[PDB]
Amino acid sequence: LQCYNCPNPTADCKTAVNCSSDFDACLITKAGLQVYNKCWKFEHCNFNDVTTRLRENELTYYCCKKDLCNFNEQLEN
Ligand SMILES: *[C@@H]1O[C@H](CO)[C@@H](O[C@@H]2O[C@H](CO)[C@@H](O)[C@H](O)[C@H]2NC(C)=O)[C@H](O)[C@H]1NC(C)=O
Repeated sequence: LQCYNCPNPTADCKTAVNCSSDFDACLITKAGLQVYNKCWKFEHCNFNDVTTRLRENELTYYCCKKDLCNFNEQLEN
């Protein structure tokens, strides 16, 4: 399950990379103008398992089951 992972929440990250094991759902969150592109599990794909791990509250999140599915262009702005 490959997934994108940048060192900062920017809206122009085009670097793909394997997210090791422990990941079955790419995650593309967009809390306003910050785009969080990190790998995530499907069991934790809810409106709380992602707002608690990141320690945040206002934000979005779309899980994907395809290698490199988070490329800034799935749920729209
Ligand atoms: C992530 O690791 C995989 C190893 O599985 C690299 O190779 C991919 O292997 C799968 C099948 O297991 C193929 O379907 C992919 O097309 C392969 N990817 C490539 C680029 O050949 C994969 O390349 C690795 N990704 C990165 C960014 O390193």
